Amino acid sequence: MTVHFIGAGPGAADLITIRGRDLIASCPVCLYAGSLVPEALLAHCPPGAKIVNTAPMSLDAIIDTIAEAHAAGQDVARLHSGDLSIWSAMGEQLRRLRALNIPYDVTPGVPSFAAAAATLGAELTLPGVAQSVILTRTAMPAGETLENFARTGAVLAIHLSVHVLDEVVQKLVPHYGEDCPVAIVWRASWPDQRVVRATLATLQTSLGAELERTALILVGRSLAT
Amino acid sequence: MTVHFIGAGPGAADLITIRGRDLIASCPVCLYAGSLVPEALLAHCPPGAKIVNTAPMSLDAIIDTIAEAHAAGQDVARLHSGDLSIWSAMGEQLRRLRALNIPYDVTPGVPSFAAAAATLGAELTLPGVAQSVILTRTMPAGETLENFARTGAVLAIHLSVHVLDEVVQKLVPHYGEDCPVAIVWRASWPDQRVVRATLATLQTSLGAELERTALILVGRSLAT
Repeated sequence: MTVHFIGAGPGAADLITIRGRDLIASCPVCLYAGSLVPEALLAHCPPGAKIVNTAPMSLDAIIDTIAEAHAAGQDVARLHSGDLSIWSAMGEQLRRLRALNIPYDVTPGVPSFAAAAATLGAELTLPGVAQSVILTRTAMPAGETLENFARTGAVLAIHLSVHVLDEVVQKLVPHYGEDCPVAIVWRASWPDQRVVRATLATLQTSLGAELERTALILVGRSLAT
Repeated sequence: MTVHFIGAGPGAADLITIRGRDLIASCPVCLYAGSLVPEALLAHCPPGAKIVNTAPMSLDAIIDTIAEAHAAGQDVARLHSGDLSIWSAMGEQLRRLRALNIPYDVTPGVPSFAAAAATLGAELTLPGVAQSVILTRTMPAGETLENFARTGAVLAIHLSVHVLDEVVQKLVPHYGEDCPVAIVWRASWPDQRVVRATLATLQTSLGAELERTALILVGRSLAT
């Protein structure tokens, strides 16, 4: 047996990869990270599959469940939302699996910044304007500061609490300017999707009625309309 | 009709999204950007499709071709490798299309950095180590090697094998000579090649150079 870590993508069931879909279809055990993974993907699980919601489970119980599948020789479709390379929390699971010598592989998914850019119809890189993209969130490691990032002029993709938005704006404005385009996306790709396009000066006044805490913000001239 | 911009992913045909494959299957015209789009995806094109490699074509030639499909009322699958949000040249094309009131949408794909990290079995963001990832290539004013390196973020750098020396020398001061690094050629392709090492030992470890370009991933979070 093998544990197959799978990037489920941003939310829409048709934005999983073909490989990921095939793997869900052929595993008798499926461990999935709660309602961030659309239940429509669970329809691909073969009959016979036991389906396990890891979201309210502890790290220890997740590993015990994988261990009992491993003892039974049963493959696992381990679904995380988005892509596995960023903010999946796959690493701590991998470290626990290497300590038990349970085999695993990784199938990449669509990251939410890509899904966000697609909904906006935007190429983030624009010759002359920006050729780089920085992915980050708001204890951050030593040199990982908004100012350090803002100095580059790169397109920024920041995962954040709406509660700290005011600080984010203050730190970016000296670098990018009052009038710099920014776009906020909530629940990218879900039926529920909301998209606000604004400027740094006008972002806070352009959040209307939307009460959700976490969002993704994209900042740069290449986000102009 | 619509022009459907589709992220083909890193190379393997099964790394396209469900939606992308379905869109290729439904478009009587397919404009694909070079042989970085796998043959196996082209086999999803419908019977009698007009299939055209856009890679040697100028922007005007690509737009003319699109206009021709628009006049016939024929959907276009515009396939680019990776994801369209980065280094796709979609932006210029979208501008020309808005000019002509030709409708389009965008389907995201899997970018190469994700594919490369996957074959390494790496989460790049690990608590207390790295919470940022910089996607760059070897340029606008502030986008220098030094300005990115001074942050300590994980770096995903699409580069020419020939400047690899120079890139390494500019990263050592910020990342340390023993900092983990990996080179990936042709991520997800049947012939993909990977070398994992350290900044100081990468060059002795290299071996066969499958292509003149490659993607390097730099940071402690690679192996830790």
